[PDB]
Order: sequence, then C-alpha cells, then structure tokens
Amino acid sequence: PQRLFFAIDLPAEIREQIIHWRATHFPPEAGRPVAADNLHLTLAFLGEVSAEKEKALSLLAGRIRQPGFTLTLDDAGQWLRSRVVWLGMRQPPRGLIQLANMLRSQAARSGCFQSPFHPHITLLRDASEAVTIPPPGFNWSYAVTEFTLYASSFARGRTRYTPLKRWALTQ
Repeated sequence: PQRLFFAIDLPAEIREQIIHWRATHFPPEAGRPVAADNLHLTLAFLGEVSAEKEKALSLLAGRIRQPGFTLTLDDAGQWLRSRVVWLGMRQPPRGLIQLANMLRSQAARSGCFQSPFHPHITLLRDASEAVTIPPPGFNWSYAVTEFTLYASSFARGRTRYTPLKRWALTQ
C-alpha cells in the first residue's frame, strides 16, 4: 500500500534554471527549498493506494490518448495557507487541463478523494512569511512528452519520489 500520484516532470535544463533563480531571489529564511530533482507538477494525488487499486488506476491511465503539449512557465506566487511558493501558468494549456481532469475523474471514480485543479510547481515549502514574488526567468518553456505515476515515501525527514510507470502523450 503506497502513497501515489501522477505528475509531469521538467527537463534537467529547466530545473537547473529554476533553482538558480530560486537561490537568486529567495534568501534561506524564505522557506525550505524543494530539491531540484523533486520539482514536478502534480496532475492527480491518489493518497494511499492498495496494489489492486494501483493496477486498476494504471490500466485506466493507459486509456488516455492525449496529444503532447508545450508548457511555458510565466507565473509565480505564494499560497500562505499551505505555506508554499510555486511556479505556474497564467493560462495553462488545454492539453494539461484535459489530462489532469481525466486522471482526477478516473481517480474519483475509483474512490480516491479529490475535491479544483490548480497546476503548479512548488519551489519552497514551509514558507510562512509573505515574500516578494518576481516573475519567473525567461523562456522556461518545454514540450511535455509523457506523464508518470510516482510513489511517495518519507524517510528520514526527507520526501522521496519513485517513478513506477510512464505513459507517452501522442504526437
């Protein structure tokens, strides 16, 4: 029984620019930085999932026939209630919203509690103070080619993400 979620990943090049930007614009006291390799955009969080339910949800995810799409990170902000600082998009691509909505619907149909989708990439956690939010860096834009089912585990004091399955988008 594992804590699962579907997510979209970032090319190493973009991840590197994001952490250089983050270091440049937020002092250590602004919050706890998410490790560069852990940067991602969650599509659907499934919570704890049995091996049997995982197999079923995976089969459903394999039904998805979604065209590849381009993701351009033009927005950033802070949500004080969950105490995170994130990167996002002013107008998320239709393909992203469609993919997330399908996976959340599949999850909901399968008894994995959901809720509205606000796609974002969390850069800092435990950000309890309002900080100045600069625009993101220039040209953080890339083709999304697939999505991935991850298992999340926590030890020790650290969150670890293990990829379980990937599904290509069409093109």
